[PDB]
Amino acid sequence: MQILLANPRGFCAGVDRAISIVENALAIYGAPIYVRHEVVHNRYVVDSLRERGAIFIEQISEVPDGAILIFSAHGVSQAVRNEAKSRDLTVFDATCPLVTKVHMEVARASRRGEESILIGHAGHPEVEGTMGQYSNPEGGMYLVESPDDVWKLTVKNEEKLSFMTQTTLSVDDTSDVIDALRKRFPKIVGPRKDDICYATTNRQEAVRALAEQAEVVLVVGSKNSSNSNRLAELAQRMGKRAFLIDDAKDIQEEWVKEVKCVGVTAGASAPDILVQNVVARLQQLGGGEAIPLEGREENIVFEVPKELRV
Ligand code: F3S
Repeated sequence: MQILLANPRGFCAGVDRAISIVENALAIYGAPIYVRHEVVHNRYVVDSLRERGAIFIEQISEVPDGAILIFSAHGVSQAVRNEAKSRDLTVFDATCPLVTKVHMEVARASRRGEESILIGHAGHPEVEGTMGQYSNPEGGMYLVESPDDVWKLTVKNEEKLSFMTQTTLSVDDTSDVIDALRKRFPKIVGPRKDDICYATTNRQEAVRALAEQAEVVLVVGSKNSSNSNRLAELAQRMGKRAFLIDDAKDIQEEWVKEVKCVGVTAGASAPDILVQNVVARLQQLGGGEAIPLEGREENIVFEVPKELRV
């Protein structure tokens, strides 16, 4: 049984930075370091930081005066950001720069009183944070998940309209939404394509390459990780058996079956130890040596703020 590894896979530049922000704050200030919601959507990473002294909280309310507070990679709304400002807290922001980039566009639209439409998934923290950059009653900020949502939408002035996207969306699905948007609203302004990040685009291209080769695809990642669910869905959609798994324990022999070729990838918040565990398990189920697939170069690094360098 052949074992293929997708490339690129696993940590993105934003996840690397967010984790180093927490790890360095712990090294500099000692435990506890308070983090608002999971720093990234991976339970292995979150468990490991919590063991080292990070306390993951829900509400700024729960953080005592004088503490160190960290915002997650997904970003926060202005309301949350202003609440922390009003408190006696030291805050470091681990929001990925490629999310902040979207936040800045939503803010510009807001000051102009022009309506904006965000393509994303309701309930996701990144969406709460991006929608929460808009604050002008004369304009409006609307969320759209699907092409139908686009045809349902009523807008005050379709001559002054723009859109933005969540970073971790299906590129193909998002294209379908954007098509509807530009047909339904011909004067809508946007990016050339979308706000889907390099890491998502690349990971979905790598899993498509993987899935054309493999009968079964295991994607390493947690259930609340949007980008990891998009990986599994992409492979599933090409008619392959895909499974989102947190670790090697989750692998069921029935999946490995009489499969001639199994592929493994990882979402942007999953550590590579976990894919190595998965390979070790697959080899004990008759897998051979792991063959890495060739991939697009990634060369982007985002640095920790200077106060947190170690
Ligand atoms: S928006 Fe940023 S945090 Fe990772 S998944 Fe994309 S590089």
